[PDB]
Amino acid sequence: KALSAVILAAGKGTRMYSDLPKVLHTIAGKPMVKHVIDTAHQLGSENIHLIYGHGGDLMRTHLANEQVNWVLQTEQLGTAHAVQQAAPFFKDNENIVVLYGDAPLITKETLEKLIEAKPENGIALLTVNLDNPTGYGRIIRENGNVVAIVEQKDANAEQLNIKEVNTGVMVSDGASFKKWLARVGNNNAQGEYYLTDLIALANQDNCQVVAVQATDVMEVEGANNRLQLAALERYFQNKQASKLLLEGVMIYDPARFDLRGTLEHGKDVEIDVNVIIEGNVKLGDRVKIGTGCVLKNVVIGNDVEIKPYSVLEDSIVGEKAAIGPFSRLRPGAELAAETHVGNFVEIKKSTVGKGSKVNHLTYVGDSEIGSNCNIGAGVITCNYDGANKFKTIIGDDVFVGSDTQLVAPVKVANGATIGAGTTITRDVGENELVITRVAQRHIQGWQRPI
Amino acid sequence: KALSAVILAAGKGTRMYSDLPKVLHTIAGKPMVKHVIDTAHQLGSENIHLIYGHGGDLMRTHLANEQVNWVLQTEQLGTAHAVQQAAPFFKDNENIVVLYGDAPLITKETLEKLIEAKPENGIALLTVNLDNPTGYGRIIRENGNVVAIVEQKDANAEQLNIKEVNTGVMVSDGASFKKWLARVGNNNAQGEYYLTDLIALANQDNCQVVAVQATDVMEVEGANNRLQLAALERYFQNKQASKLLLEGVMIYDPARFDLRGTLEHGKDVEIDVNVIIEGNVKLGDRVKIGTGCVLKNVVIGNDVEIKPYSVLEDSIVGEKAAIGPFSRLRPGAELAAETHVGNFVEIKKSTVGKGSKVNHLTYVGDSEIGSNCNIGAGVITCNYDGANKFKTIIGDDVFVGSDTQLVAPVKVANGATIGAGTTITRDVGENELVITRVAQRHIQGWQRPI
Amino acid sequence: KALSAVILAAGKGTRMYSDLPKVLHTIAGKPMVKHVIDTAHQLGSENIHLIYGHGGDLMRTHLANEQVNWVLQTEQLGTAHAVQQAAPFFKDNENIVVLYGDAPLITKETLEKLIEAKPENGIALLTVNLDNPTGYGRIIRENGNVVAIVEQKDANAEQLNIKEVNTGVMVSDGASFKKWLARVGNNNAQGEYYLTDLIALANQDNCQVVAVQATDVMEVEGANNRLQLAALERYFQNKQASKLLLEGVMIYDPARFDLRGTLEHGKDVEIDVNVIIEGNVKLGDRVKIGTGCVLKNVVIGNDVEIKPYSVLEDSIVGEKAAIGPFSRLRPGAELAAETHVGNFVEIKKSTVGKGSKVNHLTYVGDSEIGSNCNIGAGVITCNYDGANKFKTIIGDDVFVGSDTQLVAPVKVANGATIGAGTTITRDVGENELVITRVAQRHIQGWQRPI
Ligand SMILES: COc1cc(C(=O)Nc2ccc(NC(=O)c3ccccn3)cc2)cc(-c2c[nH]c(=O)[nH]c2=O)c1
Ligand SMILES: COc1cc(C(=O)Nc2ccc(NC(=O)c3ccccn3)cc2)cc(-c2c[nH]c(=O)[nH]c2=O)c1
Ligand SMILES: COc1cc(C(=O)Nc2ccc(NC(=O)c3ccccn3)cc2)cc(-c2c[nH]c(=O)[nH]c2=O)c1
Ligand SMILES: [Mg+2]
Ligand SMILES: [Mg+2]
Repeated sequence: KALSAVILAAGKGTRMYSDLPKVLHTIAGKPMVKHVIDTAHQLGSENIHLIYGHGGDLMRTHLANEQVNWVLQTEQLGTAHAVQQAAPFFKDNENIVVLYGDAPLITKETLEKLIEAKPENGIALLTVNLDNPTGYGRIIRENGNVVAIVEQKDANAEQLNIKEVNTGVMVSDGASFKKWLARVGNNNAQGEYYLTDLIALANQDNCQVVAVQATDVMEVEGANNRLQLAALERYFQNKQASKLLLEGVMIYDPARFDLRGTLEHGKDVEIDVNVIIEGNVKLGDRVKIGTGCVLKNVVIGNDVEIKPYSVLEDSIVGEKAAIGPFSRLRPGAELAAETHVGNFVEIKKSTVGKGSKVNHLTYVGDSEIGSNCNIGAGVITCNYDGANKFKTIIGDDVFVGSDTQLVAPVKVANGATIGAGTTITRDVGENELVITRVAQRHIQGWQRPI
Repeated sequence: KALSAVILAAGKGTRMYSDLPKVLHTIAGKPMVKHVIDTAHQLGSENIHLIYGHGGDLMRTHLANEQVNWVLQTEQLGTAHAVQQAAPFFKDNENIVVLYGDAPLITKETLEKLIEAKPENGIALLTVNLDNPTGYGRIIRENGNVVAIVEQKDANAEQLNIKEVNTGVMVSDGASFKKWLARVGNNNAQGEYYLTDLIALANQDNCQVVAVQATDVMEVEGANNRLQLAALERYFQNKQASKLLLEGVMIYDPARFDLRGTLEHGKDVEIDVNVIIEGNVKLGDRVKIGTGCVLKNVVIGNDVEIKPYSVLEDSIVGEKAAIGPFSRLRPGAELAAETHVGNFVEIKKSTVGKGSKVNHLTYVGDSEIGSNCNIGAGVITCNYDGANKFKTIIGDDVFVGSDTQLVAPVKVANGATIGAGTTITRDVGENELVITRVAQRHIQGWQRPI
Repeated sequence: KALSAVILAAGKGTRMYSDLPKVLHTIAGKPMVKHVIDTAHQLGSENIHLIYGHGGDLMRTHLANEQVNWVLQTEQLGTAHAVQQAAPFFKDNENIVVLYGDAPLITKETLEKLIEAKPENGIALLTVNLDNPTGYGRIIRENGNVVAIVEQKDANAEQLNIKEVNTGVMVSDGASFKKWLARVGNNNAQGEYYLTDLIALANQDNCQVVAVQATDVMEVEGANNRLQLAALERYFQNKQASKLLLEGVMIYDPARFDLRGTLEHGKDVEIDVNVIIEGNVKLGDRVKIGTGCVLKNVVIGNDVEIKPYSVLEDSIVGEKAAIGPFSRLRPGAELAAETHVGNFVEIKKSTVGKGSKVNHLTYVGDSEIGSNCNIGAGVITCNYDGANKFKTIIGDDVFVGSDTQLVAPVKVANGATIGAGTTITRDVGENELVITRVAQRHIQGWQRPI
């Protein structure tokens, strides 16, 4: 049968001490709630009902593009009251999974096992074993089925030793949710309508409640502060790195590796310590990444070596190219195959042709460089004052001498040669040699003040 | 009643294999003994008696500014002999706390609980539970009070299983210290006068010895080598990062964060992995720090973003400024609000006015730059040979073309425009345009040697 | 008696998902098998028989210089079949130790204890205790001697609780290996000739099998995938850092330190977080290394400070020199005593004389710089097009003004002074002052387009 998801995300998150609502704080560069919405989407949810309240405006701006049904809960009357806000949109013959925006590491595989175990007209309750279950609702099984969730304050000596506890995550059909939520009361110390009470209501109706144990505790762990958030981040990062290592990526130290998006990789990829991968990154075969690199939204061809402390963003690098150390690729940098980018070099919105080298103390911006060019140390592409970034065009096999200024708009045709310390403001012809005529004063017997 | 502290710091620290005495090795950029002196100061100690011996000269130069009473112990005759060196300066009606220069993580909160529990004319002994208490003096309690500290070699089978052990940290009044220290003998295998013996002496006098358990084992842990020192450092760093995370600082990875001084922060501050904070650092609201940054004695206004691999020292940064990646702020760098400092840029002892940009491959030293200036790539402020760093003055709304040399002493007035590749040695007037007249040799049909 | 070693290294290593055979994947910059060959060499092995099969060509190219006897096993018929391939080369009266190319952390000290315990005409079997010994061959001792290795599938309830397990590492004389290997059968579920069977064969001959327990489990741990390889790497790195810390090296964080070769050090050396040491590195006394540095095949004299994010390779640095932050030393960089190399500076195959400073945005390549020179910001050594890296010679006490281009081949004699923004193509005489005569157009009342 069909499936829809409900995500609780109305929490203030007071203990984060932030202007952001609780669920917008990120895990691996992504808001906590976005992990949940994506997991719900990978399950095949027709609808994803997002229960929101605190920081409504911020939720809407940060999650504007999410395919969710925005359900405002004006008052936090309890988790059952929150689910009931979305209940008029539940299809009677569809399954509904209840998730929490601040417990983001819940897996598609655990939820699939939970949905699968759900008995007809009953509930599938997600449970977990804790070494210290103190404070949590103990799961009581009788004839294999969950008969009660016994709270810490109510449990007897024997029940206190039960390690299996309630996570709040559950699956039931829409009609059963509509029916039971209308029957939840708030007669307890907190005066709240608890979704927990649906287990007692199911048993009252002689409907079966089946327990499904989660793989890891960290999957159901919520973050109430930035310390807990950091623990979720380390667990998530270690999980991503282990999957990569088992896929054949040589990550020198999985404890000093960060993936904040997606990684597509070839075989024999080597990633040194303190590397950060952001957005959508694709590495070809035998790519080597040196210590301290940051790759954001990049495409790296086969056999590329990125030497230490290189920062690349919205760039493309061709096969056998050599980058770094200390290279900066800014958005629009397109390096063809067998290119060379060295230390203290900045490339921005420029194309660099096959075999070309830009190895030292250079700025290349809004330029087109052909194949087999030699861009000398200290070369800078610049503009006139009041200009609107006008473009530098360099053809094939051009030599640009050290410390030359290329003043855009300007073209340098194939095979041209530019001498060191030149100011290029006018177009250079095919095979034109341009050298600066220097005037110098020479004074003999100049005794230095030493 | 009043309080004074005694700190034992006469140890050679042979196993550190250093020319430094034991207590001068640092934890979080601060000598071990300095943590103890600061803790003693935060308690409200009138006097802090520093027992020193080994590396006396080095102790005096490294701790010249400390408000302590320098007490030389010429021979290490034991911990009781060391305390007795300071005993003539103990006030009879003041409390005395005994601390160790090589056990630096002892907290003010633990010591406050220790002082509070001290019975009149008695001792408050600091204790700790160990999973493996092997080698340590077992605490024997009878009617709630400490009757003996039983050494490993003397303990019976039942006593060997006692997990509560002696830390050496204790509080008593000055008159009781004077009285008991004069009664300590050295009749034992080591021939030393042990401060431990004061517990047996207190009981002999029918004075009460009360045990106070420490929060963590690491608080009372001593460092005898650099491996143990490193373990204290990791524990201390993790403790600082957790406090920050609970205060609302987003530290991406607390295991890759280092605070070596003090941090003052606003709300919604984000600190990426491998960031080092040194000296006195103040961050405004929503400051973002990219991976690999080093901030030493800096003030950062609200909404500043520091991009990866930026190194800042003795600098001030105004609100909404953008720094890095690969920026270097040296002492005296003052960036006004909404400024821009980019890759491979070095700023030293210079002021940079509101909205001004210095985005590439530039050195700015001993300069004053006004508001809304554009400092082109490759611009360098320099001096003549034999000069004494003479100062560059740039007014408001100045354009400085790429690869220009500003030869100090020199002034460039408001609205001036300097063309690329210029050598400025003479003052530039308000709205003066200065461009280089270039001479070039152009040779057609120059076939490159390829 | 004499000793020879046999190393099993014929494995495909399918779960690494690599084009490399299993044993060539590195630990601390060295192939797994190379650690084993080096350990075997430090024991005093006359011969090291390398059993190889999978990726034969790659094994031979990567280990071309190893003093081993290359033994091809065309089919993996079992570990006993592999050892038997080398058995015709075993001396009857020499000891033979059996090692595994994919279990690289085995120590010389453990193997020495194993050889020592070997009874005449018997076997010394290396064993280890596991908390969970599930799947491993349980060691059965009777009268102190190993009577059987009981496999998981065969063990009774009582035997399943035995924590002591077989590692596969063993020592026996050559004649006993020849005799027993010829008697190993393949009658088991896998149809393989197991070296394990030699224990049962030894007992059949009334020869004694003595168990020797390894120091750590990690010493005998094999790597079947890159995740396991990463765990071996972390254990190895932590082991190297602890030895260094106990030797007196101040490593700020041993969890963020990497040694991939050898380190020779003086006293009071300080190494900050995220430092990588590669090849053969020698540090003098009181060397300080800032965060993020990479030192490969370097020699660093006493009292040198390397400031953050500096990358050095095949270089020599004299005493009291100051390097970084953001410095790049490329192969052949030789810095004399009391030199200064600053941010965004690249030195390649050049000598830099005593007291000389190269502090900003500079490239120095194929140069000889004398003593007490001042190399201004933006200075670049370059060549003509079609040149073959021709060399720049700078004498003593030379001032080179900011943004000067030194066009090789060229000499600048003692005491010469070069003004800022100069192009040097011709030799400069002793005490010659060379300054650029500039031509400039000055336009008054130039209103900027703002
Ligand atoms: C952040 O938005 C919300 C979150 C939650 C919530 O209860 N989240 C949550 C649930 C369970 C766990 N689980 C664990 O941490 C756990 C469980 C078992 C073992 C170990 N750990 C964590 C977070 C409830 C409401 C919400 C409440 N009340 C209302 O009225 N409206 C709402 O939206 C809102
Ligand atoms: C470094 O200067 C000194 C230090 C100490 C000293 O004993 N320090 C110390 C004391 C206790 C601990 N505690 C633990 O490590 C511990 C305790 C319980 C559980 C776990 N860990 C550590 C260091 C004693 C003298 C000194 C000695 N003798 C003299 O004659 N003069 C002196 O100054 C000098
Ligand atoms: C990689 O090359 C090989 C390796 C091995 C091999 O068996 N290696 C190995 C042996 C023991 C362990 N030990 C553990 O992991 C361990 C043990 C006890 C406790 C904990 N861990 C690890 C690796 C065998 C052959 C090889 C096999 N068969 C053939 O026919 N030819 C060969 O070369 C080849
Ligand atoms: Mg320049
Ligand atoms: Mg120039």
